[PDB]
Amino acid sequence: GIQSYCTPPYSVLQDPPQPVVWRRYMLYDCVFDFTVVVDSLPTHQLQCYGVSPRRLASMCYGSVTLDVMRINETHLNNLFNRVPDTFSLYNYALPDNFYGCLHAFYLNSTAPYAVANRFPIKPGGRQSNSAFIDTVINAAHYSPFSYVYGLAVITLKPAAGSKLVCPVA
Ligand SMILES: *[C@@H]1O[C@H](CO)[C@@H](O[C@@H]2O[C@H](CO)[C@@H](O)[C@H](O)[C@H]2NC(C)=O)[C@H](O)[C@H]1NC(C)=O
Repeated sequence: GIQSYCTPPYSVLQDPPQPVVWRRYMLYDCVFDFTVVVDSLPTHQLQCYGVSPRRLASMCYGSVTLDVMRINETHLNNLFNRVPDTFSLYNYALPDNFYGCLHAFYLNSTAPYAVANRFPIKPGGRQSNSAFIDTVINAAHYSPFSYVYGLAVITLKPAAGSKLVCPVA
Protein backbone atom coordinates (compact mmCIF):
# COMPACT_ATOMS: atom_id res chain seq x y z
CA GLY A 1 0.00 0.00 0.00
CA ILE A 2 0.98 3.62 0.60
CA GLN A 3 4.00 3.80 2.90
CA SER A 4 4.85 6.59 5.32
CA TYR A 5 8.05 8.66 5.21
CA CYS A 6 10.83 7.94 7.70
CA THR A 7 12.15 11.05 9.42
CA PRO A 8 15.90 11.58 8.88
CA PRO A 9 17.99 12.30 12.01
CA TYR A 10 19.01 15.88 11.10
CA SER A 11 19.56 16.96 14.71
CA VAL A 12 21.91 14.12 15.64
CA LEU A 13 23.71 14.64 12.33
CA GLN A 14 24.53 18.24 13.19
CA ASP A 15 25.79 17.17 16.63
CA PRO A 16 26.87 13.49 16.79
CA PRO A 17 26.83 11.95 20.29
CA GLN A 18 29.93 10.71 22.09
CA PRO A 19 30.71 7.13 21.03
CA VAL A 20 30.06 5.88 24.57
CA VAL A 21 26.43 6.94 24.02
CA TRP A 22 26.03 6.33 20.26
CA ARG A 23 22.47 6.54 18.95
CA ARG A 24 20.45 4.13 16.82
CA TYR A 25 17.59 4.89 14.44
CA MET A 26 15.60 2.05 12.89
CA LEU A 27 13.99 2.47 9.46
CA TYR A 28 11.30 -0.02 8.46
CA ASP A 29 8.38 -0.08 6.00
CA CYS A 30 8.88 3.47 4.74
CA VAL A 31 10.20 5.97 2.21
CA PHE A 32 13.55 7.45 3.22
CA ASP A 33 15.66 10.26 1.79
CA PHE A 34 19.11 8.65 1.67
CA THR A 35 20.68 11.92 0.50
CA VAL A 36 20.60 13.24 4.07
CA VAL A 37 22.99 10.59 5.37
CA VAL A 38 25.03 10.22 2.17
CA ASP A 39 25.28 12.94 -0.49
CA SER A 40 24.42 16.03 1.56
CA LEU A 41 27.07 15.20 4.17
CA PRO A 42 30.62 16.54 3.67
CA THR A 43 32.23 13.14 3.13
CA HIS A 44 35.57 12.38 4.76
CA GLN A 45 35.50 8.65 4.02
CA LEU A 46 32.76 6.34 2.71
CA GLN A 47 33.37 2.60 2.90
CA CYS A 48 30.81 0.00 1.85
CA TYR A 49 30.54 -3.76 2.38
CA GLY A 50 28.20 -5.96 0.34
CA VAL A 51 27.16 -3.05 -1.86
CA SER A 52 28.88 -0.29 -3.85
CA PRO A 53 28.50 3.33 -2.68
CA ARG A 54 27.10 4.31 -6.09
CA ARG A 55 24.38 1.66 -5.72
CA LEU A 56 23.63 2.27 -2.02
CA ALA A 57 20.95 4.95 -2.24
CA SER A 58 19.39 3.70 -5.47
CA MET A 59 17.59 0.55 -4.33
CA CYS A 60 15.21 -0.74 -1.66
CA TYR A 61 15.98 -2.78 1.45
CA GLY A 62 14.32 -5.06 3.99
CA SER A 63 15.34 -2.59 6.70
CA VAL A 64 17.88 0.16 7.32
CA THR A 65 19.63 0.99 10.60
CA LEU A 66 21.50 4.24 11.25
CA ASP A 67 24.04 4.38 14.07
CA VAL A 68 25.39 7.85 14.72
CA MET A 69 28.34 9.00 16.82
CA ARG A 70 31.60 10.93 16.70
CA ILE A 71 35.01 9.33 16.13
CA ASN A 72 38.61 10.48 15.76
CA GLU A 73 41.12 9.49 13.07
CA THR A 74 42.90 6.70 14.98
CA HIS A 75 39.67 4.96 15.93
CA LEU A 76 38.24 5.51 12.45
CA ASN A 77 41.24 3.89 10.77
CA ASN A 78 41.11 0.98 13.19
CA LEU A 79 37.38 0.69 12.47
CA PHE A 80 38.02 0.49 8.73
CA ASN A 81 40.92 -1.96 9.06
CA ARG A 82 39.13 -4.01 11.74
CA VAL A 83 41.88 -3.59 14.33
CA PRO A 84 40.79 -3.73 17.99
CA ASP A 85 41.01 -0.61 20.16
CA THR A 86 39.18 1.19 22.98
CA PHE A 87 36.51 2.39 20.55
CA SER A 88 35.51 -1.04 19.25
CA LEU A 89 36.15 -2.88 22.51
CA TYR A 90 34.27 -0.55 24.85
CA ASN A 91 31.98 1.78 22.87
CA TYR A 92 30.74 0.70 19.44
CA ALA A 93 31.47 -2.49 17.50
CA LEU A 94 30.41 -3.64 14.03
CA PRO A 95 28.24 -6.77 13.95
CA ASP A 96 29.47 -10.05 12.46
CA ASN A 97 29.18 -10.20 8.66
CA PHE A 98 28.39 -6.49 8.37
CA TYR A 99 26.34 -5.59 5.31
CA GLY A 100 26.12 -1.84 4.83
CA CYS A 101 28.27 1.30 4.98
CA LEU A 102 30.56 3.36 7.20
CA HIS A 103 30.18 7.05 6.44
CA ALA A 104 32.61 9.43 8.11
CA PHE A 105 32.03 13.13 7.47
CA TYR A 106 33.62 16.42 8.52
CA LEU A 107 32.52 18.23 11.68
CA ASN A 108 35.46 20.65 11.81
CA SER A 109 35.49 20.27 15.58
CA THR A 110 38.13 19.40 18.16
CA ALA A 111 36.26 18.80 21.40
CA PRO A 112 35.85 16.58 24.46
CA TYR A 113 35.97 13.02 23.17
CA ALA A 114 34.23 10.65 25.57
CA VAL A 115 35.52 7.13 24.98
CA ALA A 116 35.16 4.24 27.43
CA ASN A 117 38.38 2.31 28.00
CA ARG A 118 37.16 -0.47 30.29
CA PHE A 119 34.22 -2.90 30.68
CA PRO A 120 34.02 -4.76 27.31
CA ILE A 121 30.92 -4.64 25.13
CA LYS A 122 29.61 -7.22 22.67
CA PRO A 123 29.45 -6.55 18.91
CA GLY A 124 26.43 -4.34 18.20
CA GLY A 125 26.30 -3.57 21.91
CA ARG A 126 26.76 -0.54 24.15
CA GLN A 127 27.63 0.57 27.66
CA SER A 128 24.44 0.30 29.70
CA ASN A 129 25.51 1.29 33.22
CA SER A 130 24.56 4.96 33.56
CA ALA A 131 26.96 5.65 36.44
CA PHE A 132 29.95 4.38 34.46
CA ILE A 133 28.79 6.29 31.37
CA ASP A 134 28.64 9.42 33.51
CA THR A 135 32.23 8.78 34.63
CA VAL A 136 33.35 8.46 30.99
CA ILE A 137 31.61 11.67 29.93
CA ASN A 138 33.03 13.46 32.98
CA ALA A 139 36.54 12.11 32.36
CA ALA A 140 36.38 13.50 28.81
CA HIS A 141 36.66 16.99 30.36
CA TYR A 142 40.04 16.21 31.92
CA SER A 143 41.70 14.44 29.01
CA PRO A 144 43.06 15.73 25.66
CA PHE A 145 40.38 16.97 23.28
CA SER A 146 40.24 15.23 19.92
CA TYR A 147 39.69 16.48 16.41
CA VAL A 148 36.59 14.56 15.47
CA TYR A 149 34.57 13.26 12.53
CA GLY A 150 30.89 12.44 12.38
CA LEU A 151 30.12 8.77 11.78
CA ALA A 152 26.99 7.18 10.39
CA VAL A 153 26.98 3.38 10.27
CA ILE A 154 24.35 2.26 7.80
CA THR A 155 23.28 -1.36 8.32
CA LEU A 156 21.30 -2.87 5.45
CA LYS A 157 18.97 -5.84 5.27
CA PRO A 158 18.16 -7.42 1.89
CA ALA A 159 14.68 -6.96 0.42
CA ALA A 160 12.41 -9.91 1.17
CA GLY A 161 8.81 -9.35 0.14
CA SER A 162 6.65 -6.31 0.85
CA LYS A 163 7.19 -3.59 3.47
CA LEU A 164 10.54 -2.21 2.37
CA VAL A 165 12.64 0.90 2.89
CA CYS A 166 12.73 2.75 -0.43
CA PRO A 167 14.73 5.88 -1.39
CA VAL A 168 13.24 9.17 -2.61
CA ALA A 169 13.89 10.50 -6.11
C1 LIG B 1 41.86 9.47 19.48
O1 LIG B 1 41.44 9.39 20.83
C2 LIG B 1 42.15 8.41 21.60
C3 LIG B 1 41.57 8.46 23.00
O2 LIG B 1 40.19 8.16 23.01
C4 LIG B 1 43.66 8.65 21.58
O3 LIG B 1 44.24 7.47 22.14
C5 LIG B 1 45.57 7.62 22.68
O4 LIG B 1 46.51 7.35 21.64
C6 LIG B 1 47.88 7.40 22.05
C7 LIG B 1 48.72 7.20 20.81
O5 LIG B 1 48.52 8.26 19.89
C8 LIG B 1 48.12 6.32 23.11
O6 LIG B 1 49.48 6.37 23.54
C9 LIG B 1 47.19 6.55 24.28
O7 LIG B 1 47.34 5.51 25.24
C10 LIG B 1 45.74 6.59 23.81
N1 LIG B 1 44.84 6.88 24.92
C11 LIG B 1 43.72 6.20 25.16
C12 LIG B 1 42.94 6.63 26.37
O8 LIG B 1 43.35 5.28 24.44
C13 LIG B 1 44.17 8.87 20.16
O9 LIG B 1 45.51 9.35 20.18
C14 LIG B 1 43.31 9.90 19.44
N2 LIG B 1 43.77 10.11 18.08
C15 LIG B 1 43.93 11.33 17.55
C16 LIG B 1 44.41 11.37 16.13
O10 LIG B 1 43.70 12.35 18.19
